Amino acid sequence: MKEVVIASAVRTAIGSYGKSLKDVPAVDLGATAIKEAVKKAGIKPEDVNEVILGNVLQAGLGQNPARQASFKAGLPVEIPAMTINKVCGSGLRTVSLAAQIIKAGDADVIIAGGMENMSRAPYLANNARWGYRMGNAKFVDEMITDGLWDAFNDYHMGITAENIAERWNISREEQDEFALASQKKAEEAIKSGQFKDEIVPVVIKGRKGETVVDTDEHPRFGSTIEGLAKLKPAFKKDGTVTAGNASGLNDCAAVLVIMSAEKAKELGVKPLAKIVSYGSAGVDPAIMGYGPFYATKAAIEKAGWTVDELDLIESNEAFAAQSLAVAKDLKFDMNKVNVNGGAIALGHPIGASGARILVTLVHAMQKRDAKKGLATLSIGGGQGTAILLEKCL
Amino acid sequence: MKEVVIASAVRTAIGSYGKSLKDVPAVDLGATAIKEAVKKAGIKPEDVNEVILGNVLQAGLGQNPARQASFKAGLPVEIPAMTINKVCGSGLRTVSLAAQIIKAGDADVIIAGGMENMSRAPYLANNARWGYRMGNAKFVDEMITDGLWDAFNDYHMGITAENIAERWNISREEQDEFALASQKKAEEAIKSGQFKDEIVPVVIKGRKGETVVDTDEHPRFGSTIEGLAKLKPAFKKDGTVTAGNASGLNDCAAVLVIMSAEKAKELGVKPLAKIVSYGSAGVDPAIMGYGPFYATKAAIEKAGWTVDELDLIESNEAFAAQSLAVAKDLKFDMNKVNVNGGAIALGHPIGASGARILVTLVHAMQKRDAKKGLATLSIGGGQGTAILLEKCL
Repeated sequence: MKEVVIASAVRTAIGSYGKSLKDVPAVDLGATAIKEAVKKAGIKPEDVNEVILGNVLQAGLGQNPARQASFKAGLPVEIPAMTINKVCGSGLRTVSLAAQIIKAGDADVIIAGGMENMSRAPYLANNARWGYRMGNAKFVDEMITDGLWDAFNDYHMGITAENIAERWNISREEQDEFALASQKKAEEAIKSGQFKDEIVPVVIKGRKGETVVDTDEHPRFGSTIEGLAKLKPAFKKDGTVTAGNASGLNDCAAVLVIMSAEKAKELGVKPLAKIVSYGSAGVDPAIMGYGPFYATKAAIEKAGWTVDELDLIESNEAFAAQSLAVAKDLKFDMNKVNVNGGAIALGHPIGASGARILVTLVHAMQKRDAKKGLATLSIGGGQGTAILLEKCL
Repeated sequence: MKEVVIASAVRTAIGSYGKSLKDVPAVDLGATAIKEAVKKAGIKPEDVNEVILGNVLQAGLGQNPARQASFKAGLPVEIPAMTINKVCGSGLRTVSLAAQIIKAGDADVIIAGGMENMSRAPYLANNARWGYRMGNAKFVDEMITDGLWDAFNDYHMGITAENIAERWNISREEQDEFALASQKKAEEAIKSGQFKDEIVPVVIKGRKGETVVDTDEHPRFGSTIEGLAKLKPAFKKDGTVTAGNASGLNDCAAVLVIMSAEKAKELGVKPLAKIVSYGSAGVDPAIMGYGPFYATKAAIEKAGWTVDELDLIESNEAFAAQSLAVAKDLKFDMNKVNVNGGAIALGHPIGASGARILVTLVHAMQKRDAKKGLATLSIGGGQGTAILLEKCL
């Protein structure tokens, strides 16, 4: 059926929790990204058929956050929009959903991606409507409940990472080493300009004037192995997962224009990459960090490739323990993986994260002249999503 | 392109706000409906390839509510699931998304539909995370914010209904006469058993015994025109929209098994209807209730049909004002519209509503032997979505 291409790929900088982007709602991050993605694609906003955006922490954001980003971007009100929640997978799944809708014959141009502002998540009173009646209750952190807590096992995602570390014997030192390598690669990438083509600046209009945020602030420049080794376990006693070898709580939007190859040609667009195949898979929730293994194999099976064939891989770093397990099992050449750093350094804005690694992948492919790329990531609740790209000449 | 069929269509009863389903989470409503939809389709849980469910009031429901419903229904962990938010359209749009994925070649059997428990929606504190510092603040009703408030114009959905009453010159009396006829049709339908096939019971098992809910709670039997005429306006001074000519706040889940025709044949399934075509469209948010006009026209054009060819129509009754505007402009034969009553009587459980009308439409097409059917509904934020069905021989 129809061939599907990426026309443009843009993201905001990734803000740290409570920091640079704390005053910028997710839908405004999304709007910023959508407007620049349409500009970079060289198409008219009236060319767009649908908007499909990932967002996990929807609480109190108002009706249909994807529609709000679309409106705030200046897209025509006649364009339909919907918000997707697949937890960590959400922003990458909207890209394969776009490809599906285009393959189905129903659209030619779709805005896809994700947006999250974890800094802005509310607290909840679940029984305020009809009453608590008597006794103390929980004032619930919505970011943890909706984003970070396994709904079946009643523990944090971090415990799923410990579960993998324990089953696979991925040691603290192996996790810390992996974290250090991610940090060094992010520092090198930031300072050498690797992210300039993909980052749209966010212009913040405060009281005392305008501020511009255009750089990823989560990396820890000058990280050392001894500094990593001093940290304490974050999730259990004598555990292996720490704040230094797990990603953060972060804010970002990442948006792509997805088109049929035929429409792209008709509109004079020069695509960045072809979407060759994709997949999604479920796993036991207790080992969610493993979901990429099954999503990636299904997708590769469709592509007719092998892992050795891949020139660049983005495999998300929610936790070193999970990235290492997926890497061992799929036998990745680690030199081709997260070549500009990964989420331990860069951050993990949940609803945007999978879109964010895809933006990073397609730019890196364009700059290094790589042919075959893979983007894949784990999903809270025990899933995975993967997309395979082939560069356009 | 693969043909796509509805294998089964099941819903819970529609509960009134704070009443019969107040103690049943949306995901448990969803799991009840999934389990019965799978049974009715005559398939096995392992035949399901993906779960895609609408849910609007996601706040504090935990990671990926669709995934939770799937797991609770006894579907395998390996199955991917995602939660869709298109406000009122959510539960209908997952069905057309299911069709699109099957058409794209990526699945044969998908659980679709929606779930909502408005009674259970939390209250929010938006600045509890970093602090209020000083001064009173808003304790935010999440049901209103995320479900019922226009994000662009900063007023209730009820004001958009008033806007349509004014611009289409639809009187208070016209709205009331419409409401009364819905109430009468619902009463007659309920008492003659029209919904008995489609409704799956919900068993509420507390500490001390069990209660069965299997009937729609919201209808006001013995409604009168004088009873309606006396009501106060709900949304503005001297308004035309009231509690009597607007739908309610309600709890429900509605689920369909969606399959390719070839898979249904292989598995021995006797499908209820073919999905012929579908459409989504945007409109000014200020008149969101007109959304179905454009969505319906798109879907009819794509099907190669006409409005006059339709045998049964489900056009959602979010407000009489909007239902009447849509019916006038599409020139519906009103004896074919909402023949078992509509949402003014039955309720509007936002995330499920779209799926609920489709369930009602397919059962009514079976019972009345009607060949061509339309389901369509308005969407807060200025959208509409529609699906066209053709009965299976």
